[PDB]
Amino acid sequence: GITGTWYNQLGSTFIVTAGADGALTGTYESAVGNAESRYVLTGRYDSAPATDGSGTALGWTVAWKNNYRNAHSATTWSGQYVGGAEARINTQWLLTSGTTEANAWKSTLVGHDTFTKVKP
Amino acid sequence: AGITGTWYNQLGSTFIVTAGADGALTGTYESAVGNAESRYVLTGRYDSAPATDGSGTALGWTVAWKNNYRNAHSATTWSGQYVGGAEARINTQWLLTSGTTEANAWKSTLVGHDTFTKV
Amino acid sequence: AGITGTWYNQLGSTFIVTAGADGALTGTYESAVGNAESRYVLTGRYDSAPATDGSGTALGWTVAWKNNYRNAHSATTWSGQYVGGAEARINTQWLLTSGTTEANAWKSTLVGHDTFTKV
Amino acid sequence: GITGTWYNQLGSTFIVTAGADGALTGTYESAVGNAESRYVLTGRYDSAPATDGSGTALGWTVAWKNNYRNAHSATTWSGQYVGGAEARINTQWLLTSGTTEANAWKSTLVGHDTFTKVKP
Ligand SMILES: COC(=O)c1ccc(-c2cccc(-c3ccc(C(=O)OC)cc3)c2NNC(=O)CCCC[C@@H]2SC[C@@H]3NC(=O)N[C@@H]32)cc1
Ligand SMILES: COC(=O)c1ccc(-c2cccc(-c3ccc(C(=O)OC)cc3)c2NNC(=O)CCCC[C@@H]2SC[C@@H]3NC(=O)N[C@@H]32)cc1
Repeated sequence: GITGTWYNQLGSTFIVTAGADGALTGTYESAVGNAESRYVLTGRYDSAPATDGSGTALGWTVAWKNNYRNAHSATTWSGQYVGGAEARINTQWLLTSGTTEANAWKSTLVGHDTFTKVKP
Repeated sequence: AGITGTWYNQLGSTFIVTAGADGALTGTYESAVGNAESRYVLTGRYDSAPATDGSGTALGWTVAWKNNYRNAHSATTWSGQYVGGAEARINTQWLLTSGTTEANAWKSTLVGHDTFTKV
Repeated sequence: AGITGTWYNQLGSTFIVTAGADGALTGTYESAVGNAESRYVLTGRYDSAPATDGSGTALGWTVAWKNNYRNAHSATTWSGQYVGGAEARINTQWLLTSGTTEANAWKSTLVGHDTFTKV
Repeated sequence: GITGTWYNQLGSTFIVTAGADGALTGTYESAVGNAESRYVLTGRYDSAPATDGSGTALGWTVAWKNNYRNAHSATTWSGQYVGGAEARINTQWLLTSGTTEANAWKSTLVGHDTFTKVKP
């Protein structure tokens, strides 16, 4: 299932609980792995996916503020979970920083992360 | 107080949100487009201690397009910033991912942009 | 004739383009923002036999941000559609990738949207 | 170098010439590999990249019309070339279809392709 501990290709750790009715809740950490590296996340997933072999759509957000650091920015990941022997979450993400209006054109980075349950 | 309220976008969609002191966003979304009807749950996060220079407040939220009436097997995330003042706005870009087979994964994700106006 | 001409976007940038019968786009771009000065070469492609229903004409182009004056070690692609008529527009989304090291590759690419008006 | 024959994870083939002053020109084909699968591409690249170990920025466009088929759509790839023993082009792409104004919200797909010179 979705619930568990996931790792992406940057060594970030994504610890998530999937609620019965579609909630995602947990913590997202950089590869450093200490308290300063950890941030709250919340999101949603399709809690009744199709039964035709399709993945399970989901998304979540981290705002990059914790008790140690604030980068004045937020990332959202949008993607799908694929179960089976080597479960995976395949995502694309948007990382928006707070900017002036003049700098808004360079406010948003885009990328892609793939998560598995294999600890590096 | 700034983020909390009712917002409409350029497509006529409805975003009702409460911003909590801990950085939480919670509310409901009604889409003007696509395989959707009635309200959907949303959840997200925002920077609860934004810069006090002249920059926006970063935020994001997710809707999974399942409620008690319909299920589109998909989810949208909006990533953007809130700009306060007399004419408050939230400027976003979004990613809408559908659950797909592996063979269709290459075309799972739509991208676009929405601007919300506070009402 | 429709696409061919001079276009400005919401940031004040200048897009001069010729659309060839074979689907080619060729021209020059002047950016209002970023590490850029004077004109840059652009090249792209468009659908030279678009639908004749009420839909836009798909197109895209690239600028590498190197000319004889400056080099930002980056390139933007715009992907979008042309809508003709008395008030012609090109509505685009864009990706701006910088050359990076491997360690910085995760933050190589900006995304946004530009609307162009024909003048 | 960039000039040569590349393949992505979908088995598409990207045959490109990189001109001295920044032009990219060539053909892009689906995994089917026949005439009907092939389309013209043009783009640009940084013809004087940094010398600090950074990749080479580039982009290109395909409009999905040839003498056989027309999908009324265009893809742009934006990314970077990384040289060395296993050269790679890492990209993100935007695929826009011509739509009515009412359907413009669902006009644009986003994804990512990685290219190598290894023929599947
Ligand atoms: C007023 O002060 C500031 O404005 C300020 C202060 C400190 C730092 C800072 C300094 C060093 C490192 C980070 C950092 C780097 C990476 C990660 C990370 O990947 O966490 C998962 C977290 C923090 C720093 N913060 N940067 C962030 O919080 C943004 C992290 C974005 C990570 C992105 S999300 C998409 C992609 N997927 C990942 O797993 N990671 C990347 C930035 C800004
Ligand atoms: C009036 O008629 C129409 O509107 C019409 C007619 C036929 C078809 C059609 C039918 C079957 C297959 C294709 C097709 C599929 C894939 C590829 C391909 O990947 O080529 C590289 C090309 C064509 C078909 N066309 N589709 C396209 O040309 C779009 C291909 C988009 C491929 C994307 S670019 C990003 C990503 N990276 C790749 O390498 N491939 C994918 C679509 C529309």
